[PDB]
Amino acid sequence: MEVVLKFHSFPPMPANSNAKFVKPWSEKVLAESNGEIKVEIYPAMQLGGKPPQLVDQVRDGVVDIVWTVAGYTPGRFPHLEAFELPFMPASAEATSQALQEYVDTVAASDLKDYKVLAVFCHAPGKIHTKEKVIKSAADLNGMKMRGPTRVITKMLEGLGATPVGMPVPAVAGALSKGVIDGMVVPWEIMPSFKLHELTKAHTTVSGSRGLYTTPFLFLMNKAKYESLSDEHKKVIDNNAGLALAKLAGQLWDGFEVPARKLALDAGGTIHSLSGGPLAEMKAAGEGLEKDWIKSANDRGLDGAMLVKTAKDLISKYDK
Ligand SMILES: [Br-]
Ligand SMILES: [Br-]
Ligand SMILES: [Br-]
Repeated sequence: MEVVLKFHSFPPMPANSNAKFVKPWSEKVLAESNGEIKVEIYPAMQLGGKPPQLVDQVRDGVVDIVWTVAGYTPGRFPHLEAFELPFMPASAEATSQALQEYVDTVAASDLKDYKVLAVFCHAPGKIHTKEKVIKSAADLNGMKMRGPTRVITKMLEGLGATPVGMPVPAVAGALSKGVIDGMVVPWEIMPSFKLHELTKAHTTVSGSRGLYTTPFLFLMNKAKYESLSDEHKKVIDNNAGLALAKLAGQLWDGFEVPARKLALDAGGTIHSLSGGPLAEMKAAGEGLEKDWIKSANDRGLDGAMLVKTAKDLISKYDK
């Protein structure tokens, strides 16, 4: 029997998460169910609401599937904050597998009200400004810098910037209107919003750990999943879990390449921190890590254990 699943997300249709992740995912699900499981894709919040509401919509069955950024709803998924800490991430391939095993084990309570398809992340984000090259933390002093989540905006404050939080569709307008001077994002999301034309100076870090990442949630309504036939359940589950997280991370590592090329072809510079400037950023990061452990403790979680577990899972998959 045929079944229609409503997918909802915030980026426009050409963004990688839609065109190069959810669309081919839905095509595989269609092929492997012999045309029976039909995902209808609604990008750009085309079923109503604002990006932070995607988790409520999928939890309550307003829609059947969403892709979103966990930290767009602050405090709702506290375990996952550990993966947002400064200099936590390796490749998206390694860090996404770590995220999924984390969610399958010690962080499972965060997502108990949902059917998890995968939890994964982008390649470590970069620092973008209109024109000023960021050579060290001091260059961020007085700069109004966007981050995706409260953890990441606190990283930015710890580096000396004036933090501003917002979902990514708001960034281009905030840049054009002077609300922000720059932002952190991975390369891959930028062309969908013309962000590589609005910022020409870009900074990354050298070494084995990137600046930050933020967890993505790819989720299905639990009641809808439970209503599927055993046969349809197996198609979904064959396209879910650790193998999907790994594939997603591999995809997101690759997405950086064409997007970086667009940004440099548009006249951008890319500078990589090392040495003293990098060490200074990492030392600042350690402070936010310590503060996060306290914050996790105060919310009833073993912050120190969670940070160790995250780090050990990232190294486990860093092959
Ligand atoms: Br600037
Ligand atoms: Br928005
Ligand atoms: Br780069």
